[PDB]
Amino acid sequence: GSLAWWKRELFGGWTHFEAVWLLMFLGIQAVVFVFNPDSWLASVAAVTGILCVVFVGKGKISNYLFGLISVSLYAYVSYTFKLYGEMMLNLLVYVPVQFVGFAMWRKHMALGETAETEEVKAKALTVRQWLLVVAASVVGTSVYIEWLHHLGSALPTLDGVTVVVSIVAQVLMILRYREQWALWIVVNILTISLWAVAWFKNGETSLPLLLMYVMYLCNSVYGYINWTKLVKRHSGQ
Amino acid sequence: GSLAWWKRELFGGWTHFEAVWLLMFLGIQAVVFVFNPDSWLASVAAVTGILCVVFVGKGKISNYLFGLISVSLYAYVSYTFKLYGEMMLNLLVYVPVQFVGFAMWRKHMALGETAETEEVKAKALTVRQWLLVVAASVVGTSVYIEWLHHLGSALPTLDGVTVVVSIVAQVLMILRYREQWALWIVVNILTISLWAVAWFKNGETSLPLLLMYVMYLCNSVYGYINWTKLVKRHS
Amino acid sequence: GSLAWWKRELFGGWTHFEAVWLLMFLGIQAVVFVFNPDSWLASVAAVTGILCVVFVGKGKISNYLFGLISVSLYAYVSYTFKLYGEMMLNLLVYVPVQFVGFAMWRKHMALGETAETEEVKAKALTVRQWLLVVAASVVGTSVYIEWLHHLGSALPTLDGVTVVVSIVAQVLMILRYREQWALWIVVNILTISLWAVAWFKNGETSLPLLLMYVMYLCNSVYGYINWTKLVKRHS
Ligand SMILES: CCCCCCCCO[C@@H]1O[C@H](CO)[C@@H](O)[C@H](O)[C@H]1O
Ligand SMILES: CCCCCCCCO[C@@H]1O[C@H](CO)[C@@H](O)[C@H](O)[C@H]1O
Ligand SMILES: CCCCCCCCO[C@@H]1O[C@H](CO)[C@@H](O)[C@H](O)[C@H]1O
Ligand SMILES: CCCCCCCCO[C@@H]1O[C@H](CO)[C@@H](O)[C@H](O)[C@H]1O
Ligand SMILES: NC(=O)c1ccc[n+]([C@@H]2O[C@H](CO)[C@@H](O)[C@H]2O)c1
Ligand SMILES: NC(=O)c1ccc[n+]([C@@H]2O[C@H](CO)[C@@H](O)[C@H]2O)c1
Ligand SMILES: NC(=O)c1ccc[n+]([C@@H]2O[C@H](CO)[C@@H](O)[C@H]2O)c1
Repeated sequence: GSLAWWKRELFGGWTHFEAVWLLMFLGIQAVVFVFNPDSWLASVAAVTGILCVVFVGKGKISNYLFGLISVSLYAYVSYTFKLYGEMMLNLLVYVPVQFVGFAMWRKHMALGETAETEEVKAKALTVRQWLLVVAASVVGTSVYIEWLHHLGSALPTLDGVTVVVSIVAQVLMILRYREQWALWIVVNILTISLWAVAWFKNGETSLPLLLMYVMYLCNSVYGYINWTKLVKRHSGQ
Repeated sequence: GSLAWWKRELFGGWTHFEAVWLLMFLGIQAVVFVFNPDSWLASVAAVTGILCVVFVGKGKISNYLFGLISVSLYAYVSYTFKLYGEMMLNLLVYVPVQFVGFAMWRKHMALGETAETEEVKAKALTVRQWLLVVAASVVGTSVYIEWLHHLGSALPTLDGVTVVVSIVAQVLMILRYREQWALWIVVNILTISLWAVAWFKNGETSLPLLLMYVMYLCNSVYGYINWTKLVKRHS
Repeated sequence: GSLAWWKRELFGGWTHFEAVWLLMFLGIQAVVFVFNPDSWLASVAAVTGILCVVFVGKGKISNYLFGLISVSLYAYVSYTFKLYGEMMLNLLVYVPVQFVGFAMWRKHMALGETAETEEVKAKALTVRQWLLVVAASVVGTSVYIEWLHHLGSALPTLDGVTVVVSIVAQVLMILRYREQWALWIVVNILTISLWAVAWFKNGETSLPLLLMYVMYLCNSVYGYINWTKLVKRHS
């Protein structure tokens, strides 16, 4: 709510290193758009979105507002490019979940060593707990094939794979589990390919968002690292 | 062969991390198959094989069975995709090698930290030796070019280079040298490229084996890391 | 300089790791060359240039002559493959800078822990400063869109960004800032997109320079790390 609050969330408790990379990420994004003012949409979709995931990596709650903008726009822009896997995913799943996420995260916040901001309390699945979730996804793959037969189905397999994985990832994330980042690393190497092949069928893609997914991949390694530090801050000792 | 053994070898002394990844790798391989049951053959070549390399990372000697399955199936699958460089690599090189490797590793297994299972004893090349190993690889390339002049060759360079690099890594790996992992990281980047071209000449590549190799690269870093730990543990 | 001094410069104060990845970076380049004596030009461009950037990484000064050879041959070669953003960047901007650079670094050398070689004294920007430098990059982009407008521009958006970013990185290098390597990590990822599209239009690319930029990416990460050590040694 508070501007004083907004000041904390946005500027509070970044390391130098986190600051450098975020600023450079917005820079490359600014510089790509000061070349292509025409696709202003996808460039907004990157800037809000780079901020979304960098904030998740930090465990900041105000990621969700950014996410809400970002996934919506992206949903449109991924349609205008005939990436149908990404379009139904962002619109139907990510857009409601932004609020759902804000709900359940909101309940589980905490200070962090500078106390200049609030970080979510991160949890760690066990191997057993994990082996279930992996199976869950393979089960619900057959369920994502049954569904979506309706209206026929026009999902190439790979456009398809990146979609199960993305839902499972999103689900661990709202649930505050560190293992989400292992999944995010796979959804990011996959979506980069999606926008890279899209540049051949038909011979086209959008640079702000293909570039966005490269910055996503980097950050998703940061996320895994930082979320580990986070899981310890709230554990056995 | 002991059953109690295969229990240790297969499930013993994994970190939460290694576990969390090796499972997520197999899951993604599975989700891929629940989409295209059509070529299980490749999906199996991927599943057996992720395990191969994940097990070499660990210094686990049972890596060799998984490899034997993996490389043979792989040799076939790359043959159906006109990657004739790779199919001959697996067939003439890797398939006999699982055996030679198993031979030499077995004499140099050690306990490892939890005593829950055993690891190969890793060694480190020196800068001198490594320079020599690398020098060999260029000298040895003119030999791989003279050979294969015979029986003809549309040896595209990319396919060709990765075949030389792969042979040298394999030799170091059987010989239990850490530095294989450096070479592995490069053969993985090269081979990701082979399957990335295979879908322009022409239009069709295998997904499980494209994915397999992305995962191979991830793991080849863990490999490097983990073998440095192995070198410390055993001298 | 002396023959005693050149022994220190080229062989002085390498970690076993840096040494292994260096000799191998050169090995893999040599091999792509034993396959295609066809254009050694790109190969010499690759070899010096790997040496250039590993040398920048180590904070060594004779990176500069290597850079000089590298950026020339390359600037030419990036012309013969019709990559015009890259050719103008290397010739007009880099060849001057190799000189400016040697001038400036020369003032700020220091020894470093083994007392073998001379490392440059690394500094770091603050977040405040970093904010300017990035915002500067944004202004200077529309200002480089003015400049280029005269006599037209066959500048794809991609090529255009990678020239902006590459200059800003090179300004940071000459001024001796650790933060250069974040930029380089982006230009190296961008320049592999460039030589990847160059393959498609028109149906052509050079392996030694596509490899070299993959080896650049690896080394640009090592760069960031070692320059962090390097800032710490010098307050
Ligand atoms: C969208 C806003 C995020 C961009 C990066 C902002 C980084 C602010 O950096 C700030 O610098 C100060 C040190 O001088 C520290 O006290 C703060 O903890 C730190 O957050
Ligand atoms: C081919 C075998 C694939 C499965 C490997 C992951 C299985 C988990 O592995 C095991 O989990 C236990 C958790 O209590 C640990 O105590 C064991 O040391 C560990 O090896
Ligand atoms: C991209 C590949 C990542 C490899 C990083 C693994 C760490 C290997 O680095 C190792 O560090 C040791 C001391 O710590 C040294 O004794 C070894 O010479 C060196 O190879
Ligand atoms: C670019 C010219 C050669 C590449 C670097 C060669 C690496 C040599 O590295 C050297 O190896 C010796 C180990 O015996 C050490 O004594 C030296 O301190 C070390 O710097
Ligand atoms: N790196 C990622 O893909 C990532 C990481 C953390 C959270 N998310 C969420 O997914 C969507 C973007 O892909 C957003 O809704 C994020 O909240 C993505
Ligand atoms: N990551 C790799 O590419 C890798 C790692 C370790 C061993 N290998 C060998 O290649 C075959 C597996 O496909 C086997 O022979 C491995 O010994 C490859
Ligand atoms: N890895 C890089 O991109 C890098 C790092 C440090 C310096 N440089 C300079 O760019 C050119 C190399 O192609 C040379 O001028 C380098 O000095 C590049």
